Amino acid sequence: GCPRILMRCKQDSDCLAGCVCGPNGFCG
Repeated sequence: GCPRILMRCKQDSDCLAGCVCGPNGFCG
């Protein structure tokens, strides 16, 4: 799902919704 690192962001668009990005270029 959203957290746990395998949706690798610059932008949350990188991810499945109910997810916002930030960290070491990951979501949730």
